[PDB]
Amino acid sequence: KETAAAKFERQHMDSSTSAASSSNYCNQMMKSRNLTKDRCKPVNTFVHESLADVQAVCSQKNVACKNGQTNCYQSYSTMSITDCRETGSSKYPNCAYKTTQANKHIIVACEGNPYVPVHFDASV
Ligand SMILES: [Cl-]
Ligand SMILES: [Cl-]
Ligand SMILES: [Cl-]
Repeated sequence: KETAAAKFERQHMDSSTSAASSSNYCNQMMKSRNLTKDRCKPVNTFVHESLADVQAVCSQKNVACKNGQTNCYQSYSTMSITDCRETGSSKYPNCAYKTTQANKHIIVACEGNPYVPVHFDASV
């Protein structure tokens, strides 16, 4: 039901904050974006830039995706991001996440018309 583009926005966009300020940021966002519903999503990255800046990456540096596909693009500049990763003590449904704030380049897979981000590959 959800389109691939809408799923990318829901799972990775957080333009309301400029950076994760507390170590509780991941637990609250993974829950409110509904990523801990049927299970604890193990890893998830949130980008704190406007949707227009993230969408613009689809017209930046064309690179290979880890999967070998070639519709991945690397942002020319670094972006504010938050890495959310389950801790060794996380147990559905008591999902526990480690919050790691950083500033790096993002790599995303783009598709469609319009040509927008549909998958978050990695950050460098
Ligand atoms: Cl859409
Ligand atoms: Cl939802
Ligand atoms: Cl991710």
